[PDB]
Amino acid sequence: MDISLLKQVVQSTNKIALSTAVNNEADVKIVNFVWYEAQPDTLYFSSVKTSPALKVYDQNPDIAFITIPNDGTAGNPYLRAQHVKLQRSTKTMTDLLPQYLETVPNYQQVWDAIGSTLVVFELKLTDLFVDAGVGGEKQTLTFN
Amino acid sequence: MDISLLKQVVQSTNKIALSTAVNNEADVKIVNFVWYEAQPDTLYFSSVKTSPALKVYDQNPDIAFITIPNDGTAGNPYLRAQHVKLQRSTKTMTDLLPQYLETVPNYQQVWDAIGSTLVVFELKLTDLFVDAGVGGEKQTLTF
Repeated sequence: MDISLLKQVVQSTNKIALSTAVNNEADVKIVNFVWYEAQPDTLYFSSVKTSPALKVYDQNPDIAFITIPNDGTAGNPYLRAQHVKLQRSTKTMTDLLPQYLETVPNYQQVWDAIGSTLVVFELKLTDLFVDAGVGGEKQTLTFN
Repeated sequence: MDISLLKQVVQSTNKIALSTAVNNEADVKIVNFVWYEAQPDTLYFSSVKTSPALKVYDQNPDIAFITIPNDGTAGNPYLRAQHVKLQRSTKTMTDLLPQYLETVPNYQQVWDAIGSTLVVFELKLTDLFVDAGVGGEKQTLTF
């Protein structure tokens, strides 16, 4: 399946508003994420193992998200999804760290401070809306 | 109530990640909002009338939001609220348009395209967390 538009948009964001509805309580948090073209249906993020958040996340709820463009990126591009499966990943932060360092400003100091306490989660997509923004195209993708 | 910190933070954002919970299902979308000193417990936003979002809003969802700073804003300020009440407004978009034009780049062209179809909603606050950013004050306002 042709993920070129997804690739166009994901290049200019490194964070999502990640929302939950466990026990019918709305919550939204902004977290950084990383993404790899070989596994295009998956976004990865990490949380501190003592955080109240990681506590909702470990119930493996279905979640919604929307990306936020990097500072300096005009045009309003974004990705948006609901019914996203959420679970702990087999990837570790050691696996993901190069991509974090490449894409998330000042992440080295975060890793150095709290890295050993981070747990990796993955977000598995079914349907995804993709909008390249001003001058660009829009589509939906559905992953198997 | 001293709303000075609120006034300060609210100047550097024009949008929220608006999160809903209905039937244990999550959704989130980023929408523009406007805010007035005279009615400090309320954020206003608008949605075309035929949007499926309205079907969600009609189910009295639980609502949470966080603001997103304007491009170029120093220090990651934000407002954050949970258990927010949504209701239809008696305000129209024509009442709100001045503030939209002041604060939302290029909104005139959105208005010119689809303005007559917009419906105004009010987000009514109980507690609001206000974080002025790095080196800045944090507080919770209770309305």
